[PDB]
Amino acid sequence: GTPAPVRYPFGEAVRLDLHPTYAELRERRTLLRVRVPHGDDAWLVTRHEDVRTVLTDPRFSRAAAAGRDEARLTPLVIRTSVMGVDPPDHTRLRRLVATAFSRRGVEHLRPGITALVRRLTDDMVGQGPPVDLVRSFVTPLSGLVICDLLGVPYADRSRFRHWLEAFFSITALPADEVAVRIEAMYGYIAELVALRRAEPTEDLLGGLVRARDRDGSCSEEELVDLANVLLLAGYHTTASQLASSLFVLLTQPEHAELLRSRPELAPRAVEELLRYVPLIAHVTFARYATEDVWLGGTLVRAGEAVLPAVPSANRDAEVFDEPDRLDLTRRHNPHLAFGHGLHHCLGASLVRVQMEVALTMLLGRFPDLALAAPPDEVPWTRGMQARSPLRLPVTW
Ligand code: HEM
Ligand SMILES: CN[C@@H](Cc1ccccc1)C(=O)N[C@H](CO)Cc1c[nH]c2ccccc12
Repeated sequence: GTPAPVRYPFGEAVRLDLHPTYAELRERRTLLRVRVPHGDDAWLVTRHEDVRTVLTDPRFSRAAAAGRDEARLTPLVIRTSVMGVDPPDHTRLRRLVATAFSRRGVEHLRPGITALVRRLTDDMVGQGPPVDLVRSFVTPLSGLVICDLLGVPYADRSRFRHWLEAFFSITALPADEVAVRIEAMYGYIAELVALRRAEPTEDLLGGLVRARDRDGSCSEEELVDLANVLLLAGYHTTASQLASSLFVLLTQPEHAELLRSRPELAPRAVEELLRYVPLIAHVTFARYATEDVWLGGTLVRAGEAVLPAVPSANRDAEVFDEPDRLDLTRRHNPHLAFGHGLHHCLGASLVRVQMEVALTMLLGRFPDLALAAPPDEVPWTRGMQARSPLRLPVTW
């Protein structure tokens, strides 16, 4: 007899604020049996120590969820490519993109990103306040970076960024509208992969089709999934953390000017903005136990699902000194904004480089940068999986 399931999500995720139950649950050292919009009931994992465990312990599988009605907040189960398989499939698939995303491999992109940010703030200079930082800086920057690396025509952004938001939708779209766009995009990706047989390219997608076509290293659906997720995670998720990180600094401007006055702080400010800012609206993808695991006062049984509350982990007072204060100068930062262990975020370095350069130049070229509106009147996405302001008007 397991306890009565509580309704999760606890409520809408509002701006960057965290529901109070997360902190109560950490203090309790128990998991919470929850009942979610779709799929299985789960245990919600809130403590940094335990989200570490569920995210990478081998007794918690992420392929298991494919044989189940997966505990989730979206009406349709999303196909997560390398995010939804175990070894040996995860090792096979991740090997194909490991080096292009490495620290050394991403650093060779630093010129181009920097040239792209200069150009992006060149226009702002000429055009003058007010500016929506989202439409004029954040979306181009993460949109062009990922589209150049991956070979996806950024001229096509008018079409596919309609569909992109069907993968992120909790309550913003009906289940039939969700399924319609999801195939619209797979068709689009599947067509891109076709042209790369006709006419190979020198981008990351061009080599993935070579890898299937002459090494037989993946399935055609695994190739389309890997390609989808790499565009999903770079277009929207990168933009939302940067948008969100911009909204923080501009509402706590003594940190902006601290980072302004000390640019050598940039790698620290980037790690802290990944931790402080709750990008994940509620939880990350669920894991099913494959044998019996005891944690959070619970003997979680084989076949039962856990939901890792990454943003709660990152406020854990037993890991982070003063966890709900923004300390850009924090030196050691074992956060989980990029997950933990086996599925640790492939694009970790590309997000660091983008952020580092973007904050550094935005704050450098515009020493007067301030919001052009009351922070409470900045609008935020409603009913989506990643939290982001929809508009960031600034003046200088
Ligand atoms: C601010 C931007 C981003 C954030 C906050 C973020 C966050 C995360 C998190 C938390 C996970 C682990 C999920 C889990 O274990 O439940 C993850 C995994 C992953 N991320 Fe990201 N991500 C970002 C950008 C990107 C980009 C730009 C790419 C690639 C272009 C990317 C590709 C991936 C992939 C492929 C995985 C799965 C890795 C694996 O299964 O081995 N992400 N990310
Ligand atoms: C419970 N997934 C949520 C929360 C989340 C989890 C991880 C990162 C960001 C956000 C989500 O927004 N997932 C989004 C929308 O489904 C897509 C996504 C983000 N990172 C991915 C990595 C691989 C495949 C898909 C994604």
